[PDB]
Amino acid sequence: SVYDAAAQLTADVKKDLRDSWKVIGSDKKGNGVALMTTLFADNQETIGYFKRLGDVSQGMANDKLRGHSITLMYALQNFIDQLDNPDDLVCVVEKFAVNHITRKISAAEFGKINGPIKKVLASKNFGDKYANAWAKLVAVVQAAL
Amino acid sequence: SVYDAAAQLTADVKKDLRDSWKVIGSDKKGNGVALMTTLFADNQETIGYFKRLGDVSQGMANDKLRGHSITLMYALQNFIDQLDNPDDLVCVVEKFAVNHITRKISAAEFGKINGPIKKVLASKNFGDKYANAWAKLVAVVQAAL
Ligand code: HEM
Ligand code: HEM
Ligand SMILES: ClCc1ccccc1
Ligand SMILES: ClCc1ccccc1
Repeated sequence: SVYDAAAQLTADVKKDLRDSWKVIGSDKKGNGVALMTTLFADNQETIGYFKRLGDVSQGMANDKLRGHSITLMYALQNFIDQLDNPDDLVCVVEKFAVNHITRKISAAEFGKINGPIKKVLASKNFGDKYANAWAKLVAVVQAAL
Repeated sequence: SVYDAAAQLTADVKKDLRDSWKVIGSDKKGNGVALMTTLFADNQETIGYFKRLGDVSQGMANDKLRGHSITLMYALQNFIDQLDNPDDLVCVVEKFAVNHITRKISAAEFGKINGPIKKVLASKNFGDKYANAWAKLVAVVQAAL
């Protein structure tokens, strides 16, 4: 279950998540747009899903993409803040899962975000250990998809 | 005009928003659910829109309502963090406006949240001064609906 995937996030994993988020989450606009542009660059097949955002190749200049990207970072802020209470983490994860289920995003497709996360983490010198930690948090969402 | 509405957030208004948010934003789960339960209690005609959440009279005990309420508080956190840059504030406000336009929520009905906000603020010893400041931020969203 989602609870099982969440309840498994250990003290060490939570530490790495919080330490990396302190840095990446400090610039939500910059890193949020970077995450999305990287997703579109490495997984061009996902571009069609974001038709509401217009021309995503516009990057930062695209107000709709910017608004979406900043908001996405607060979804992650939400997750990070709920780490010590699995019950709260689960209910917020399920809420966001619905937002993606309605768009027909499968657990496998959601996992495509791991590549971009790893790259942005590397841009701030956070290695594989950190990418693995984030993959575990992403896996909690996947349990709900 | 969302841009003219954003221009109404003067130095004094921004300060009041930040000062009150420091207190109420410190307990997103508690105050978020309080805001929702108050909305449903004083404006029963809006409950129909929240069909997905199930039995909202259960309050904190309802997992979907709790997840929704916590997330709503991060939408407000987002707005507060964008106060320095009107261009970014506008793009995130328009993003959330779409979430409500799709639910058939008009500017007039969105405005029904002002009552609950004033009541919750009052219970924390924040008077009309603060309620009016928040009404100005809510007005920015209304301009986009
Ligand atoms: C860290 C992972 C991710 C997070 C935290 C996240 C967060 C969000 C948020 C907060 C929204 C707005 C929901 C709404 O207002 O309805 C959104 C929308 C969306 N997401 Fe994600 N997302 C993630 C990964 C993905 C991935 C990998 C895909 C696709 C392969 C995806 C596809 C979508 C689509 C299509 C939308 C709708 C965009 C629109 O039309 O506004 N998401 N996401
Ligand atoms: C401070 C004011 C408000 C804020 C910041 C706010 C924020 C939000 C957020 C973040 C969501 C989730 C969006 C999504 O995932 O699609 C949401 C959903 C929703 N909001 Fe609001 N909202 C506010 C006031 C209102 C009011 C006054 C109404 C109705 C009179 C309203 C009706 C809805 C409805 C029907 C949903 C969909 C719930 C669901 O089915 O999951 N909102 N709101
Ligand atoms: Cl700190 C992990 C991360 C989150 C969002 C974007 C890029 C990296
Ligand atoms: Cl600080 C303005 C506020 C936000 C949420 C609930 C009550 C008041």
